[PDB]
Amino acid sequence: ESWRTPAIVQELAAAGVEEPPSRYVLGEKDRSDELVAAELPEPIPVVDLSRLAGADEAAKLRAALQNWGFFLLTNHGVETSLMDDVLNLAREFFNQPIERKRKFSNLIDGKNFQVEGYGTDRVVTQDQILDWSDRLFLRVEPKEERNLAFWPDHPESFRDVLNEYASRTKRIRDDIVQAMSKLLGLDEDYFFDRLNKAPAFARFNYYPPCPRPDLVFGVRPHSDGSLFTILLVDEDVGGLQIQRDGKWYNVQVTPNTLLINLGDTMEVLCNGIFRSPVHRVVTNAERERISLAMLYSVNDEKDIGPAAGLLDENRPARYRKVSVGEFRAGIFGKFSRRERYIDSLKI
Ligand SMILES: CC(=O)C1=C(O)CCCC1=O
Ligand SMILES: O=C(O)CCC(=O)C(=O)O
Ligand SMILES: [Co+2]
Repeated sequence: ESWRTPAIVQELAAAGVEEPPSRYVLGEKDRSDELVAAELPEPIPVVDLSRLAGADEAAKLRAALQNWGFFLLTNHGVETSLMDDVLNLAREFFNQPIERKRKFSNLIDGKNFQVEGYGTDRVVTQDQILDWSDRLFLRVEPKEERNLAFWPDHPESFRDVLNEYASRTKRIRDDIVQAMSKLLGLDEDYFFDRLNKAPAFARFNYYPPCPRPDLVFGVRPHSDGSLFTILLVDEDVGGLQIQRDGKWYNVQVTPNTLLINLGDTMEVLCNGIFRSPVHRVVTNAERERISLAMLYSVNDEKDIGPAAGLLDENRPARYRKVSVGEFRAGIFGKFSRRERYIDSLKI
């Protein structure tokens, strides 16, 4: 009935909607870059966590973060029965009757929007184009601030399995941080002090099939605002596209592997040594696509700016140092917009 309450896309697709409603249809300029992406000209960066202390993988990790901003993590310790469980339980929640799922809506009373809960992202203006997907957005860290009213009670083991999966990726977070601290020549607890009691979120994305996969986005082109993201996809058939130098490339998170991409917070803190990739998801006609992304932010203690240990005489500050409040407002507000916030920091 109004633009502040957008529809659940899964139920639109399940209805057999003849064509995407105008609220999801892209403009002419945006539609010439999405229907076709190229393949990776260079093979996909892969890192083995079991030998990440070795000198060969560190060079592989450095090349990944400096040339692409993302990499596939293999041999990560997280058991496959756990990765399948958290994915299967996510699928069972999305396949519940809609009236059960609206109890966990992110529109409080069906009216006032908030981030946490089941739905889509914030609709700022009436003519804002919506993504062709829904997501279940939940806070996982710190545990004390967890709102269990939004954690699905059915299937009954969702809360325990998510809690168990989150602790496993948090340890992966700390192992990737220690390795990145060695590539930058910085001390470990520079990041850990900023990760202490820091926010972390779990985003369950559901990408329904679309009747016109050439007119919509599953998720808008964007870069994450976190420090970095740990992504898990359920039998990825395709859809994720990453941008480099204006050119879009297809990337496929193979099963049992975790994709880890850097966010905008890391690019500023490492003074642009490593990059934060702009990425998107495109739909297709037949099959739905489910992914879970673990987003790890920094706390609110230190300003968002290049690490002082990285600003020697040969390489000065390439970004401005900004307060944390001013940073999160820019990231949160520019997600629905075309321009990218972090570019305004470049000096
Ligand atoms: C933490 C933040 O970076 C993320 C969410 O807000 C929405 C999904 C994409 C990403 O931008
Ligand atoms: O669905 C994907 O493959 C990417 C996930 C993503 O971009 C996000 O949730 O921020
Ligand atoms: Co993303």
